[PDB]
Amino acid sequence: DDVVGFDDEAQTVIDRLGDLEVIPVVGMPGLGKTTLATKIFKHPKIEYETRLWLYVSQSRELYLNIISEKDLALKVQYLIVLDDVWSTDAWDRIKIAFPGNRVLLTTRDHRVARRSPHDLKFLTDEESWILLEKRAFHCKGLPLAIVVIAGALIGKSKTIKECDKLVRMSYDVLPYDWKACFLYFGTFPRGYLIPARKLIRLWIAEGFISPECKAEEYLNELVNRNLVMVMQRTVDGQIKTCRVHDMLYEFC
Ligand SMILES: Nc1ncnc2c1ncn2[C@@H]1O[C@H](COP(=O)(O)OP(=O)(O)O)[C@@H](O)[C@H]1O
Repeated sequence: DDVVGFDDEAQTVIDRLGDLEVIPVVGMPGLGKTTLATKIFKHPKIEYETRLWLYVSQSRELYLNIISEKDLALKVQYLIVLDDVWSTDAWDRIKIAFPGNRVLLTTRDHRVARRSPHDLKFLTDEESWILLEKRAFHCKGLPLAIVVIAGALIGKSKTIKECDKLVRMSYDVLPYDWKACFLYFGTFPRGYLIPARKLIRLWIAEGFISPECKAEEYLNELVNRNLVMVMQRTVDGQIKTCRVHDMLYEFC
């Protein structure tokens, strides 16, 4: 629950939630579409809608994850979130899954206009100050830009720094041992969900070096530097599934 400025923005999409609606959330990458959907998915809706997350991307086999296309269209038979849809043809074939039920949609494409698209707002100058203050201590409205800005120097003046170059600005302050592990996310598909334990054994074999213990600390710091997003946690090993943002992936 570390989200700012989306209290009034989520309610607007909640009032949107007459048998099956689309509800598309349009916005440039890094604006907070996945973050807003998480706030909406976990908003007090126990008495309203069940509730499962289905992450797709630019990549039919995701039907079975809770419990041959004919078998994939019969046993699928509420509110379910679609994380990232890239084209109209991707939704025009997956929609025949399970027809007061709704489906939440977030995407970066305005061409996916299916029924008025709710364009996500930008953080104001005051709400951006709150996000930067809490993400550094604990610029133009883009939350990803505010997130990438990692305070490596805590001096009396930080005016020396007043989206690729912002990633480079946090990339230049990374130690040499962390650069090879951060760029290794380019060897995986765009938006790939990498298991943390598997990624650690891959870093050891690649020569990025007890070794499995400090490799987690390399992953913890990259998350602390706000460069790697943790998707799933647990109680046996904490960080379970992680991924890198699509804008940070273009840099890798
Ligand atoms: N309202 C917000 N408050 C705090 N952090 C945010 C907010 N919106 C986005 N972020 C941060 O930006 C990063 C990437 O945003 P993301 O949800 O991927 O946007 P999109 O879904 O539009 O690509 C996330 O790690 C998240 O922490």
